[PDB]
Amino acid sequence: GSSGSSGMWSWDVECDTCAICRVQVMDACLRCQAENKQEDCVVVWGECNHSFHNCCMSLWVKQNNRCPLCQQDWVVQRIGK
Ligand SMILES: [Zn+2]
Ligand SMILES: [Zn+2]
Ligand SMILES: [Zn+2]
Repeated sequence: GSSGSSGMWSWDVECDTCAICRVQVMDACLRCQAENKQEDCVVVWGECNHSFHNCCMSLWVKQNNRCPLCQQDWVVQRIGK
């Protein structure tokens, strides 16, 4: 007897993700998850209503001081989990 059928499609329910590293802004980035610095990898919200990785952003502004989502004047609104 042959085998059944498999293959589960995916959706785009995952949004508002740190484009800098392309990692769940809620969780630690690939740079913090490997170094185990999650506790430090916090979420930084901007005036443009865009959450990012306090660690990434800091490194992003080094090259582009503009939100990689709306390329708008990045303004650290609030920081925290
Ligand atoms: Zn990131
Ligand atoms: Zn990080
Ligand atoms: Zn933005």
